[PDB]
Amino acid sequence: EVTPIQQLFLIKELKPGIARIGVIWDKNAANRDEVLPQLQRASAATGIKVVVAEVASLQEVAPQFRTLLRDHQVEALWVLEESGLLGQAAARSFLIKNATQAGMPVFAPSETWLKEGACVTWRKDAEGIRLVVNKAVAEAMGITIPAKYQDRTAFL
Repeated sequence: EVTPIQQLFLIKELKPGIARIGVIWDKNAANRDEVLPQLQRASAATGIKVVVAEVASLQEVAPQFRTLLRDHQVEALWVLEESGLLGQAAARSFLIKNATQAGMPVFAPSETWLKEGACVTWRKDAEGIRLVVNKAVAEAMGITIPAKYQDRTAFL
């Protein structure tokens, strides 16, 4: 319900100064032909370079994440859905840990990720976007809340 471009405009204010972000995308997720071109338009619009690494299985997760970190030097990890591989505990745990140990915040699709270490997720209420924040991790990672959302932010 929060579109990819709305999400990346939020990320721009949550981690101000970010210039490069990494997306881990499940090759078996629905809507690749919509989402993936939308990420590239979101990148041009926001000024944040978006690099996508696609994965189909758990053995692809670690090599693809290392490509995002060493070949592209991304500053955050962004996960857009969790219907399949990215809803498994092993993949979730691996991505949060290796992101955090690289100094990268994780922007995540559900509160399950927050319960395990991810920083921010989002929902769309009748009064628009509302943020859900892992207070402990977000304070350590220097996450900042845009003024418009100060009153629309819940802590886990």
